[PDB]
Amino acid sequence: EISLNGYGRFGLQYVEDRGVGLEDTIISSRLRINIVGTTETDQGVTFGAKLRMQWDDGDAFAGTAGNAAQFWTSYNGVTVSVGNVDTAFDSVALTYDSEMGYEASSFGDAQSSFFAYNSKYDASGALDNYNGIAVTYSISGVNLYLSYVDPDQTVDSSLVTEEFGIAADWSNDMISLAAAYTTDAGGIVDNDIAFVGAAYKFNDAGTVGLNWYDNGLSTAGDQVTLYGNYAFGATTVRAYVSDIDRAGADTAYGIGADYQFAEGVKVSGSVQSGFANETVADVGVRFDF
Amino acid sequence: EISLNGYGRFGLQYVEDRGVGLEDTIISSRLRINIVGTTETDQGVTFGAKLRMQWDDGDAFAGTAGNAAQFWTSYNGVTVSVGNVDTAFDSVALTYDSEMGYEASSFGDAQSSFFAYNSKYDASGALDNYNGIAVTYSISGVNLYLSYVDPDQTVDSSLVTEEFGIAADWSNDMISLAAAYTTDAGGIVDNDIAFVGAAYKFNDAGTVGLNWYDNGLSTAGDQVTLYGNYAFGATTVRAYVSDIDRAGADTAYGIGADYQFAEGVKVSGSVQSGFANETVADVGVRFDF
Amino acid sequence: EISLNGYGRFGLQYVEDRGVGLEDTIISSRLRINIVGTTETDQGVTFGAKLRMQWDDGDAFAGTAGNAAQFWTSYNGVTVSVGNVDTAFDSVALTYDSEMGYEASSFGDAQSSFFAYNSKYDASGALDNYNGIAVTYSISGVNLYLSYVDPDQTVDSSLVTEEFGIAADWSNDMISLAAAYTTDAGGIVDNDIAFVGAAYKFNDAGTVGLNWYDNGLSTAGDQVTLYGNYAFGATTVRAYVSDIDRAGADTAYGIGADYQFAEGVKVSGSVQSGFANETVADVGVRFDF
Ligand SMILES: CCCCCCCCOCCOCCOCCOCCO
Ligand SMILES: CCCCCCCCOCCOCCOCCOCCO
Ligand SMILES: CCCCCCCCOCCOCCOCCOCCO
Ligand SMILES: CCCCCCCCOCCOCCOCCOCCO
Ligand SMILES: CCCCCCCCOCCOCCOCCOCCO
Ligand SMILES: CCCCCCCCOCCOCCOCCOCCO
Ligand SMILES: CCCCCCCCOCCOCCOCCOCCO
Ligand SMILES: CCCCCCCCOCCOCCOCCOCCO
Ligand SMILES: CCCCCCCCOCCOCCOCCOCCO
Repeated sequence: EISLNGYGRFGLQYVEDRGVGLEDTIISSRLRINIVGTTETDQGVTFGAKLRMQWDDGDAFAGTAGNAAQFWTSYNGVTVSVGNVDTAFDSVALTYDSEMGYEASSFGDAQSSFFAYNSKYDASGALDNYNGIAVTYSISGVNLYLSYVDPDQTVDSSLVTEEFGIAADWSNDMISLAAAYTTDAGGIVDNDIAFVGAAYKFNDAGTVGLNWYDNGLSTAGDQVTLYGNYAFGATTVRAYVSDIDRAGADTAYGIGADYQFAEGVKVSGSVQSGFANETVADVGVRFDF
Repeated sequence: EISLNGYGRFGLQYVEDRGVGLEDTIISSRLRINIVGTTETDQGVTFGAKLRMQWDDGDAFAGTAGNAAQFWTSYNGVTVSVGNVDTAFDSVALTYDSEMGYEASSFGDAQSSFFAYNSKYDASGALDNYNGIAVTYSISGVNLYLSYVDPDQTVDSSLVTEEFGIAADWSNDMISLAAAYTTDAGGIVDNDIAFVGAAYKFNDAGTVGLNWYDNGLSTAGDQVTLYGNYAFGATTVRAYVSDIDRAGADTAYGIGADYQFAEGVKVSGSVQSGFANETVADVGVRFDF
Repeated sequence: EISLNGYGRFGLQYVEDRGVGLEDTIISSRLRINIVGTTETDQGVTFGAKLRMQWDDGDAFAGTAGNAAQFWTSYNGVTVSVGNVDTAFDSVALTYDSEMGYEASSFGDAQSSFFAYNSKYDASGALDNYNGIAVTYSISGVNLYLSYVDPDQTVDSSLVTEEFGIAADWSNDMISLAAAYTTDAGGIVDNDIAFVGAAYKFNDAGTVGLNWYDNGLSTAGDQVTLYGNYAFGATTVRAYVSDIDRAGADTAYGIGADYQFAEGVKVSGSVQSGFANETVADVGVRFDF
């Protein structure tokens, strides 16, 4: 069986003083299509493969291609994936919950380098022999993630730096905890990164959270992001403040709102301020199909 | 929801004295697949996105890729589209009705340069930051089209030439009228083009029409195309004559026929003669799926 | 109507002493998706077109694109195809039946050069104007195949070498016979190749066969492959020995097994030895969807 799903999004993206001769505001858009092939068996083992075709405004050649494949096998809550896998640091819960706006961005997200599912081809040839193995296990409330990525599997191992990551999250109705650790993240020796986050659903409508990161070899240093959101019916308000160790850096912050127009149609906007005082704003829609 | 539709066509394409060392007759074919994602809402607003994958004989690398995305929002007969949009000059009725043969060609089509939906990627990088906005409105019988195309939206506007076009067509059971105007067509300063056409369904089986064009900065100058067609059951006969202002140019003309083999299967052929006395002929099939 | 089908496969691929600085064992995988558009008519003539998107580990740019189109028309058991066609030498029965392992490989396959359906684009530009015509006819038990491939249809014919091939196979419940002949195979002048094969289903569970090849201008010279397989329920055991004329060459051989895990899920493995004493082994799964 083969199924297609995806989303489209478009709106205005503003970055103050974007560049000399450049327009500060542009119409940023993305079309994403996922192609998923699945083979179910009566033994209870499911096999699957997926390909992604994603286009973003500004893409080279004004064209769209597929990325590298991901394959998996699931059985009893355990899933083993091979190829262009999802990594533990990128998969844990809470880590991206400060994001806002129609482009789901946040200066409060981790400021480190690490491997993650690649949505597109890479013209540089860097990903040509990139191959990962991932294992996930959902043990009611608790989720375990494990990933190993070999940036070039054809070359003798001792010559390449592989990334290994572990992550776990747990949640009940009002408290959520998450942690992750990755060594040689992004295939960079000694770029060991860590994450610890907690959230409290202090209501049926609101949640506040705190994420802490060890950004490894990043110039940002350690980071702390405090975020929260509150739902007033169909509209959700979001905000966050983030601080990094980098000497002289500013406190990043953002405020935004989401509006659930209909099932699968979300209108969002935000105004944010970065660590180097960058001012960014956006307003657009995302529709799922 | 995601739906796929498209067509395939193949046949013989002949151009007399095509070139030294070249074959005059080749097997020309095209495969077109449209991928459309739609999100309907109970509020009556529909959202959609589309991608096209088209291959034509002779395409570089013997491969097929997708083009740049188009997004739209429809509500009450009004549709607003963004990205790789359909333009007013290319969308009005009547303007392409002289076309014949399985490749739907005609020297009687406008001999000017203007932007239109891009079916494929562009290796030159010219379309990388190309973005348009289009608005259409169907007011029973009357159709309004509006388009604005910015060839490079990231660059300061005063530095780039944007194309703006307006078009309208109206029709009852036997008369049709259409007009269009585009300034800086194709992003070429002062390349202002215009179209005025009328058709008369002098029967249930036949129609004759007259299209007039102001080809802007084209060497063709003004143009007049007289065309007509008549249906004898499943077979339709077509013909046209076209004249351009260019000094020394010949009168272009063509004769062809269509045969509706079955629903979605059309066999067509034509023999045409161009403004520079080019002789072209074709015979093939188009099947829709 | 448009339908998608395909398969995914992954496993371990081992080649002893693969290269200096290289890993002998890698995780080799492939994702194949076929897009087929069909137009059925009440006259009993079916039209179709197909595109393939295939990705294999190691592919350049870590991306996936479509290949060149194939079109066809079927009526009363006769099918005429145009474009990226399947060729007679590659389509006859028996010729690939010695293949084993999850990657369906065999040193016993013909060691010659010939054209065949192209699953992917070609960055070299060699396939840009490649066009073939194929005709097949199924006359109960007997299958006829005919193919003509013009490597560059735009260039004067006398300047290019076209490939022409004929093939036929016949089978009843226990005996199968197949033969094929192709002149200027692969567009190489005088590279005339031939195949003759026979198989005997000496049981409901086992079959033994013998394939003989004239490899044309290949250094292999004539070749003989003796193969057989036997099914013990869900597991099938396979083996083959192959000999080529090339002076000093070793006898190639392989042993492998298939395990039908469920409908559409096959686990396979093999250990093989080549003509130059290459030792290869593999173990993986193929799942169809
Ligand atoms: C300097 C900006 C130049 C481009 C024109 C700006 C006005 C564009 O909006 C109109 C068309 O729709 C496309 C953009 O999406 C904007 C609105 O937000 C999405 C729906 O709320
Ligand atoms: C195999 C799937 C098709 C993907 C291949 C596209 C390869 C294009 O690059 C070829 C070399 O030229 C370099 C292009 O510049 C960078 C393009 O990518 C960047 C923006 O998305
Ligand atoms: C010329 C700039 C155009 C692009 C950016 C527009 C940016 C402004 O929108 C910001 C929205 O976020 C504001 C806060 O939301 C709080 C709650 O009230 C809204 C309830 O739906
Ligand atoms: C100089 C031409 C060289 C190629 C061979 C010419 C004969 C080809 O037609 C046979 C195969 O079908 C493919 C082409 O479509 C032609 C017929 O028109 C379509 C159906 O009416
Ligand atoms: C990103 C989607 C894949 C589209 C990218 C293909 C890019 C190929 O070009 C890379 C640079 O090389 C130049 C090729 O020559 C022109 C090819 O296009 C012309 C015929 O259709
Ligand atoms: C060697 C050249 C091969 C490719 C071109 C073939 C061109 C000839 O076909 C032209 C058909 O148009 C003729 C006029 O149609 C008029 C009506 O009668 C047909 C009714 O179905
Ligand atoms: C030197 C090899 C380096 C990579 C790790 C080897 C172990 C890999 O197998 C585990 C993950 O699944 C992916 C590979 O498929 C192998 C098993 O065969 C398929 C199912 O029987
Ligand atoms: C038009 C469909 C997209 C296919 C075009 C990809 C063209 C990429 O090549 C552009 C020129 O650069 C040469 C690349 O090196 C070889 C890539 O292919 C080999 C491995 O599969
Ligand atoms: C380190 C090498 C890893 C990759 C290669 C593994 C190769 C070994 O597997 C070979 C299997 O073929 C053996 C013969 O099968 C005979 C029948 O018994 C099996 C019944 O299901």
